[PDB]
Amino acid sequence: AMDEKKKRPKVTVKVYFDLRIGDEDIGRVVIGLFGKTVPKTVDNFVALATGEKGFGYKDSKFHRVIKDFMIQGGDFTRGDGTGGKSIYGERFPDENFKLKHYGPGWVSMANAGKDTNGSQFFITTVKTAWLDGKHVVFGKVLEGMEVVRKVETTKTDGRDKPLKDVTIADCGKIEVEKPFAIAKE
Ligand SMILES: [Zn+2]
Ligand SMILES: [Zn+2]
Repeated sequence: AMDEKKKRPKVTVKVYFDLRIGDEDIGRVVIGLFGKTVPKTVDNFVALATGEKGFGYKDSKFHRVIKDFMIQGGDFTRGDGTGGKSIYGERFPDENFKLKHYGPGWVSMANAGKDTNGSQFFITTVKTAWLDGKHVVFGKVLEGMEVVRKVETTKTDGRDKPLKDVTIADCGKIEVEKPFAIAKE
């Protein structure tokens, strides 16, 4: 079907992450970001990817990995899940819950309850509907889902911490010439 009448979010900007497991380069993940739907949340993530406020994601780790669920990172202050901050302060409100965790590859803010978004985020590896309405969804992996799956399946300990550090070796912003809609899947 052409799906003329299905409602869809638009990718307005992209971020790339070049990832490593231990000292091995494993490839690039490119995330499309929904800047018309959740501008405040996207602007935070993009600024943290560029490092332009003097802090950000470069060389931070994915400190919590759960196979058949998600990979979580973004704690660039403590690297353990206790830290991170947004460009608006330590915490900012949930912007909206317009988007859901529709399937593998959706990118969403980690939190410790209502209105506690900072810098930590996760990339789902399955549909995670139980987080809908609780975590703010703001992007989707468009390239490099296979690289996400390498992280997803890395050996972890009983606290879900990778045995070898999984790091964002490089990251930044990629401009999108013309915003484009994607399926809610
Ligand atoms: Zn080596
Ligand atoms: Zn939660």
